[PDB]
Order: sequence, then C-alpha cells, then structure tokens
Amino acid sequence: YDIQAWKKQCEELLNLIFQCEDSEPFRQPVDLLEYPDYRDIIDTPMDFATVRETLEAGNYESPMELCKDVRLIFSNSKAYTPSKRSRIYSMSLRLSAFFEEHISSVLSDYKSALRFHKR
Ligand SMILES: O=C(O)c1cncc(Br)c1
Repeated sequence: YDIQAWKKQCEELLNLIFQCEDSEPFRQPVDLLEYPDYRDIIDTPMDFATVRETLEAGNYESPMELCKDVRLIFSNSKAYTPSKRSRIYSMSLRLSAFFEEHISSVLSDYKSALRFHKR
C-alpha cells in the first residue's frame, strides 16, 4: 500500500527498456532530419528519454500518466510506419508487449494503495 512506490518501479522499468535493443529507435526524439515528414503525421512526438525526464522532474502525478506517454510512443510508431511489417514498427510491438506485461502490476499496486488510503 505504498502510494509512492510506482515511481521507482517506473524508473527500473525504463532502465530495462533502455537496455532492450528494441528501444533504440525510441530512446530519443525521432530525428526530424532523417524523417522530414514526421511532424506532418505526428502531432505529439514522444520518446523514452522524455518520459524518464518527466518522471525524474517530478512531473508525473501517477503511473497512469506515464503509461499514457509511453503508449503514445507506440501509437506514434503505428501512425508513422509506412508498413505494419516495418523493422521499427515491429520493434515497437515487441517493446509494447514487454511494457504492458511489466506495467500491469505497477498500475494495480498503485490503485490498490490509493484505495487503501481512501478506506
Ligand atoms: O520507418 C519506419 O518503419 C518507422 C516506423 N515507426 C517510426 C519511425 Br520514426 C519509422
């Protein structure tokens, strides 16, 4: 029932993501010189360094907010990909499955901690 535990759990999950080879295209903002039409398709760029910086700055109030930004990294890849069989998009799908499998307990524990507090 530790209401604050999610933060370190997210830091550790981000450390695992940064070690994953599948995160390489998503660690830093998409290089707009390499993909000149990127902002014509993508309204809100997102990447894992931005997520980590937002977390470390104390600018997420909950793991659900972090989860929305991570999910945006994946939806941006799905929206920008010219093919659902592309290399970078295929990396995003694997990384998304890894993230979802690991964030589930973080969200459950946080929500449980809030419920206990309210009780
Ligand atoms: O070239 C691609 O397949 C691709 C997919 N998702 C994001 C980016 Br940037 C590129």
